[PDB]
Amino acid sequence: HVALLPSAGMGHLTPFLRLASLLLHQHCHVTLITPQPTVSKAEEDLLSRFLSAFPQVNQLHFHLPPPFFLQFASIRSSSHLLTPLLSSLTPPLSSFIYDMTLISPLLPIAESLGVPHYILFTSSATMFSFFSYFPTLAKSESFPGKLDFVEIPGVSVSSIPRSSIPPPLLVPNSLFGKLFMEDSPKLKKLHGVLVNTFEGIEKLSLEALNGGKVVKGLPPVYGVGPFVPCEFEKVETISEWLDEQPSGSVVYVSFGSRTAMGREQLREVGDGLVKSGWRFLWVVKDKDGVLGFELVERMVKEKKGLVVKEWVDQSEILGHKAVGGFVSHCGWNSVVEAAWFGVKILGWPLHGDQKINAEVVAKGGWGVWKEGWDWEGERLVKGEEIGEAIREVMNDESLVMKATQVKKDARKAISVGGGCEVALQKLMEVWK
Ligand SMILES: O=c1ccn([C@@H]2O[C@H](COP(=O)(O)OP(=O)(O)O[C@H]3O[C@H](CO)[C@H](O)[C@H](O)[C@H]3O)[C@@H](O)[C@H]2O)c(=O)[nH]1
Repeated sequence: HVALLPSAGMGHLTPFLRLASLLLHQHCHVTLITPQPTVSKAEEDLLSRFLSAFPQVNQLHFHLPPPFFLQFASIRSSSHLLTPLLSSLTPPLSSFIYDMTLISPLLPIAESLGVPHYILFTSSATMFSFFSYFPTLAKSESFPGKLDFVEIPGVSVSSIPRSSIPPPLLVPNSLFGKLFMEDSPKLKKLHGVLVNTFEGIEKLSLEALNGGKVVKGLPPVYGVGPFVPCEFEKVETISEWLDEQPSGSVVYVSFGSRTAMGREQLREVGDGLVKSGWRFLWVVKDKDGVLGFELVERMVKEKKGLVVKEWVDQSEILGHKAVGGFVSHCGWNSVVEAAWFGVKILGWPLHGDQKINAEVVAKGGWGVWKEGWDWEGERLVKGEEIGEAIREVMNDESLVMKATQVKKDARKAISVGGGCEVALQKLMEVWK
């Protein structure tokens, strides 16, 4: 009997439910905690579509008193409502896995239940190393004054520069600065950490965390990745356009679930897509007259472009043989999915941990990103730079060779060898 509690956003719910599908395939009784009302429609649509495919799971409504960052505040202030709900739960609980963003409000609740509690870090293991090493950084407070690099002993990245550090972590009066210094020291009071990653992309980061060379006192981390896409996530004009395209010729473009860019940069993106000369599938989120008539015509005249304003199935598009590239913000959910389908990534990091995640795939030899593009809103990337980066990555056949090997290691990390199978079964015996 396992208890799950994800945070808000599709970036947190998609990996959590993929973990539940793995636990259910290992024959578990999963009790999913659902903080209602849920934020986005795509979340509650993914829920009932997941609940329908698995009627055996026990959904537990977490009712909060009276958006993504707003539900953040109501849960951590009302986390004491869960320990009466989880104590009178039959069958008796055997474990509890929640999101890392909720490690502080749920640790007292988890310790009071007396069950082995864990966290599911939805980002990379390398970012988890930066998250764990951050309290050590702030105490040697030549920071952020003289700090030029962040050298974590033995991680998969060579050296994390100052440019790749999340900007709010360099400001002393920010939320994430306080959140990092408050959440990270509580990792030691845990039984373990699940991370959606496998040995084929973060071998050195996984071994450095378990080897005790990142920070002293960490619990064992478990690479239960890759979280392969499931069928309950699928809710058909897009697939019919990709079918009539040469394989490995479509450029998939997506920046996650929010895409909070500006109207200035969006014009250059679409302009850069047509200046590259490759057929593309652009996915944009508004939350409209931005596209140029000279570009809208060329998108239709050249028979190359697709632009959509809808929650597409990224797994099908990455799984389609026509898609050979991926312009990604390098959200770890998109990265692991891109690794599973062997689609080389063009890195365009925007906020937070996306510069570090982009270097993880860059060191792996199956991804290329430009340090000079910087964070979102810092400057304007011209369409020529975007057209050149796409031309550079698409012409680069060395990436698909490494991307293929990353696909092989991904398919090998779920089955007989399977660091996921090893980690999951190692957790089952502990939960006895
Ligand atoms: O049109 C779309 C857009 C997204 N997705 C899916 O929704 C998820 C999006 O997750 P990403 O990590 O790609 O994007 P987010 O912006 O949600 O990611 C954020 O939250 C993640 C979870 O914490 C990571 O931390 C990440 O670094 C951070 O940017 C993936 O399953 C992706 O395939 C779709 O199916 N269709």
